[PDB]
Amino acid sequence: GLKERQDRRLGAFLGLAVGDALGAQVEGLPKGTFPEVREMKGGGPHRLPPGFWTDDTSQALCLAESLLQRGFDPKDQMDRYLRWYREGYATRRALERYAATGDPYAGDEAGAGNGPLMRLAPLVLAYENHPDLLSLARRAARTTHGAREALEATEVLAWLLREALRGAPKEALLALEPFRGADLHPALRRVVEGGFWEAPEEGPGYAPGTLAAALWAFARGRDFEEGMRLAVNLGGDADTVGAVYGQLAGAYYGLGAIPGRWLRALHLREEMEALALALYRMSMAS
Ligand SMILES: [Mg+2]
Ligand SMILES: [Mg+2]
Repeated sequence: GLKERQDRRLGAFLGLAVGDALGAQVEGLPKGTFPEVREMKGGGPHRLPPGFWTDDTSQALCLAESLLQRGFDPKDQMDRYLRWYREGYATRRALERYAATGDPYAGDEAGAGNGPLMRLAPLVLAYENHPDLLSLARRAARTTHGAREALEATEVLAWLLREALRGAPKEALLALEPFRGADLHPALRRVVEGGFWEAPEEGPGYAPGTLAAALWAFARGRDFEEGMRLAVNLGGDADTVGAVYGQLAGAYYGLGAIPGRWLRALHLREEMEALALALYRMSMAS
């Protein structure tokens, strides 16, 4: 029913933040050099309070607000990212490029990072049914990243989230059928063809690698919690691997499957729930 369906959208959005917050605790740490992370303790290189997240969730929130206030508007997305960037003390370059030229698609070919993946969920929640969803995802990535593999990885995640929200089984999600044999960057091609079945040696910042790490954690985890712990304990760019895993696993398992203690400790939990529901209602209208 309605509740079950809403649960998936709320799960994907909140899961993103939960993963960001948990992973942030061990960001930059080499795999296997620290005790297993299992709870929201805060910490990390930014000495975050428990349940607090990073730029991953910040951008996701900005994108969410942009979509709700004016549909798909990359210019407005960048106005918001820039406004958040300046109030704070590859992406910074994209923002300054936009500030100087007015070009909203300020990503360059050097941007192959995972930034476009960490903030994706909001777009799929609101434009789930749009026939050009994958194209909108590419445009959303292009605002800050322009490398072929980053754009394609974003399209793959957009597909994954849409299918997961629609109830597709784990086996179908991991099979990535529409991408099999597709003309993709070699690195991403290796991921789609099964590269993710092997455990990563660390949490990668490279888009294809981040996607592969999230897919691995999703494949091996039997529930949201188990998969999330697998993802963040890879260390490295754990906040982002955690955020990507969170989006996919959140849409798949639903909000009700995410540990209550993680959600209760999450900063701006209620504001995100409101945004997720607003975005979902938006996908059912116009
Ligand atoms: Mg981050
Ligand atoms: Mg990160």
